[PDB]
Amino acid sequence: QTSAVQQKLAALEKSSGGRLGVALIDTADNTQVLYRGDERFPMCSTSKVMAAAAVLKQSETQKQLLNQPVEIKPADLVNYNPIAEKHVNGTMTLAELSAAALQYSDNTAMNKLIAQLGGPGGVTAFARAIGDETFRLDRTEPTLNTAIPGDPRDTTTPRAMAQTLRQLTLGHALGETQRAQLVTWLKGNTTGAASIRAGLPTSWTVGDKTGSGDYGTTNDIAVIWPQGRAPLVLVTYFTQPQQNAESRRDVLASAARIIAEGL
Ligand SMILES: O=C(Nc1cccc(-c2nnn[nH]2)c1)c1cc(-n2cccn2)cc(C(F)(F)F)c1
Ligand SMILES: O=C(Nc1cccc(-c2nnn[nH]2)c1)c1cc(-n2cccn2)cc(C(F)(F)F)c1
Repeated sequence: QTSAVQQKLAALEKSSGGRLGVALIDTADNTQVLYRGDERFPMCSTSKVMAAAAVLKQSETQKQLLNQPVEIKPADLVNYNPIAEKHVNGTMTLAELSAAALQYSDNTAMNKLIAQLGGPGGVTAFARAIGDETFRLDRTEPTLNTAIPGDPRDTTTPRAMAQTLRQLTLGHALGETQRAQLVTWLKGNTTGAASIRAGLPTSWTVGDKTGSGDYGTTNDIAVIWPQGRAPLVLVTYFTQPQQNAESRRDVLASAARIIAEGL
C-alpha cells in the first residue's frame, strides 16, 4: 500500500530530482512510516551517533573513560576540525571528542572515536551488538563521505537507523546515565536548525545529528518531543545523481513537515 504521506513524499522527491529515504517511529503507538525505508543511503556524519554511542557503552564499565585524554597531533587534522584544531599538540578527553563530533560535526574528533573502538569495524561491531544488522562503517573521515551511488560502504537504511536511534536514546541499548548523556548532546547540536527542525512546529523539542557529503548528499536523524505527545524518531536521508549537486537541507525540512502533518 501507498499512504497519502508516502504519495506526498514521492512528489517531494520527484520535484527534487534526487533520492529521498525517510523512516519515522512514533513511540506513542510504535507505528512506523517509511519511504524507501529499506534502500541503502550514505550515512555521512549521521554515523557519528553510532561512534559516540559505542564509546558511551565502553564507559559503562570504565568510570573514568570519558575523562581519558587522547593526543591531537598536527598530522591528525583532516578537513573540518573546528574544535580539534584548538587542541593540536595537546589533548581532548573522550567526552570532549564526543561532544565535538556530535554538536560541531568535527571530523578529527570522529576519527579519534573510531580509533578508540579499534577502527571502523569496531563501530559496526557495536551496531551489531545492539541489534542493528544493517549499519556498516568501512572508512574513517573524511573519505566515509564520498557517497558514491551504489557503493555499500558507510551506508545504512532509514528503517535500521530509526530503530537504532530509538534504542539508543529512548530504549535500553545504553545505561540510563549514558542515554541521558547522548540525549543531552543531541539536544545541544549546533548544526540542525535548517534540516528536520525547519519542518516542525516551533514548540516541539529536537535533538539531531546532520550529515552531508558528495553527490549533494544531505542527511539528518532526530529524536523529537512534540508538544503534547510521546517522542518521535525521524531519519531523513537524501542523495543526488548529479555529483556536484548542491546540498538540499530544505528537502529534509519538507519531508519532516509532511511527516508532522500526517500524524
Ligand atoms: O564542512 C562541511 N563540509 C565540508 C568540509 C570539508 C570539506 C568539504 C568538501 N570537500 N570537498 N568538497 N567539499 C565539505 C559542512 C557542510 C555542511 N553542509 C553543507 C550543506 C549542507 N550541510 C554542514 C556542516 C556542519 F554541519 F558541520 F556545519 C559542515
Ligand atoms: O567531510 C566532508 N564533509 C563534512 C565534514 C564535516 C561535517 C560535515 C557535516 N556535518 N553535518 N552535515 N555535514 C560534512 C566531505 C565532503 C565532501 N563533499 C564533496 C562535495 C560536497 N561535499 C567530500 C568528502 C570526501 F571527498 F572526502 F569524501 C568529504
